[PDB]
Amino acid sequence: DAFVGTWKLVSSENFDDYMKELGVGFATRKMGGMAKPNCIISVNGDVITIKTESTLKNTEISFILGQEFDEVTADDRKVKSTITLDGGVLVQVQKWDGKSTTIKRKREDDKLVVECVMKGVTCTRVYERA
Ligand SMILES: CSc1cnc(SCc2n[nH]c3cccc(OCc4ccccc4)c23)nc1O
Repeated sequence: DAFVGTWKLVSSENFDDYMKELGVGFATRKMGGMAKPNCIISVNGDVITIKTESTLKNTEISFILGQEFDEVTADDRKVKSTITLDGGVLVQVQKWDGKSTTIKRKREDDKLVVECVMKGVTCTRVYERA
């Protein structure tokens, strides 16, 4: 849809602080901070697929809006995820151990803007079309 495409990371703010707030250890934060991922978003009927690709790590999720699914995150958390579309924004919540984090993906001008929140920490990652 508005989101379908191949997106390349072009800026990031506060991603280390966000990872730290999630309890990610140094080695994984180091590799994650240095990563320059592509994000490939596709849709087929009810099912949306989001691939995140980088030199040192690839991940993928596929989901139906509103239907909770199990996910293993890049930092190896075992979470329950739900994604919904609200006002043109894909809103993802991950829940694990009584905690939650939100990841909001929006389209703004030429950008795919991703806002990641854990407690008081807010990270913004910006992608542009490949
Ligand atoms: C949600 S938004 C988002 C998510 N992940 C990435 S790159 C992940 C990655 N690529 N290579 C990597 C190599 C090592 C570690 C990585 O991640 C760690 C991480 C990701 C997320 C939460 C906590 C820890 C990576 N870009 C984004 O924009």
